[PDB]
Amino acid sequence: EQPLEGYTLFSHRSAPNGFKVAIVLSELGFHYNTIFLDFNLGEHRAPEFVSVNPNARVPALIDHGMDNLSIWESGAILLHLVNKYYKETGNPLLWSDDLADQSQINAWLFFQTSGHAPMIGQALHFRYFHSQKIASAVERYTDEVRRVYGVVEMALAERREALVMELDYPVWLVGDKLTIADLAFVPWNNVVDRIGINIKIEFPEVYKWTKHMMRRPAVIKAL
Amino acid sequence: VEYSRITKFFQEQPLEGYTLFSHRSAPNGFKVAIVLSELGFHYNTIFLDFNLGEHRAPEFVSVNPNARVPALIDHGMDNLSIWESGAILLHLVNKYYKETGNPLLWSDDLADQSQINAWLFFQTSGHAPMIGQALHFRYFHSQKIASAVERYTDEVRRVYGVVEMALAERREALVMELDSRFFDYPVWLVGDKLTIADLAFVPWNNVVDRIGINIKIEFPEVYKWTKHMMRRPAVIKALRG
Ligand SMILES: N[C@@H](CCC(=O)N[C@@H](CS)C(=O)NCC(=O)O)C(=O)O
Repeated sequence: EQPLEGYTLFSHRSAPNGFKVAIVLSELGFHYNTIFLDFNLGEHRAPEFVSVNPNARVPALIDHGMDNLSIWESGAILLHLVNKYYKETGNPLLWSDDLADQSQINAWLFFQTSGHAPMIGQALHFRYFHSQKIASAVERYTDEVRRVYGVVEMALAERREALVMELDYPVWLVGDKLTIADLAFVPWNNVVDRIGINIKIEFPEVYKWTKHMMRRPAVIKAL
Repeated sequence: VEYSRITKFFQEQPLEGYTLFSHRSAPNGFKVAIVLSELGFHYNTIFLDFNLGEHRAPEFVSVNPNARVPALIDHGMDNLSIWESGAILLHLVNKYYKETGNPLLWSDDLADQSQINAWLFFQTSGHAPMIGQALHFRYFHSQKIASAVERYTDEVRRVYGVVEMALAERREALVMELDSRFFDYPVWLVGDKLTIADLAFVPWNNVVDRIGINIKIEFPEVYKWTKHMMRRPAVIKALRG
């Protein structure tokens, strides 16, 4: 009894990557169900779900309208959603119709899913869940996460500079418009204080940037 | 620190073509070269000397903020600059497609592009990073942490199991599709054709021995999969160049 249209999102109550898909889905006006799996009971490893996501992790998204197509990596899901919306509307919302812009959005998106999220996750593990407490390991990742934020900080700082040379405004990573590249960081920005990173104090531009995204109803509507 | 050489480059950039900033010991650097080669895109490679801090060159950091390799400059597109191996592959297959109409190593169907993307993000997010951490604690950390090594080594084997399970399922599909003597026919991750999804793993598959993983014995399907790709000329030329 699978739906004819719409979407179903598998996630976790604590998953920042799961929230990343919820935000995009709501921002694009797509209709969706949300099934939160309970890891403790190994629902993310049960056959029926590995059939959906071979990697057995959330998020995962079933595009009912597309014959129950399963897209499983959070980054792949975003690319699917913005591609789907552009194709249906002709409007590259949170995306771009220009190939050069697309390459940039993807650059920041891969940077986020591959160099920002994993590092924050390793920082969280060694600090709260490792079988042993090792500071060198915790420091390795908190340091790397700070380097990453320094990268986005420097980027936004230059977008700011450019804007100012154009005599209080929001600045974005690509094409001076909100995109999945910017939204990909939101769920994680909101949790790094758990590893001792105070964005407000340490990364001013990132603080503004993230403040602008948290004030969006579509980002609140699902958080 | 001396990057005068890198600064000179950004003063005189070719009309068109591609310049690739890589490093001889960077698997993702070669992932790009492979695809670049498979698509017939002519490119020159500059191996950044991190020891000399060339990656700190203002002209390089401008083109690529994360100051890490690989990074590709598309001189034909006003010297556009893509800085993530995953974003570089997508740019290449897309550019190739609109220029020829033949989605080589790609797909023209949205559903297939999504499946390819899944495996691509997976390799860049769950594959490469975990192998990186495994190598780090095994050989480069300031101290020895056995548990940290076991953790990432366990994860690298887990992610390989996923690819193995996936390739095994594709195998059975093709077997019970005309039948066995078809136990060594080439199998691919999506659409029964080689795509950037399969190619993304090869440079790294050759590195996992350093962390004690033996693909040929522990992951048979992954082994056949790697060998088929390894015998392609474009591949050989890339890993060799
Ligand atoms: N690269 C993946 C990461 C997926 C991921 O880390 N999922 C977590 C959510 S916190 C999960 O399922 N954790 C359960 C587990 O590790 O057992 C993506 O962005 O989709």
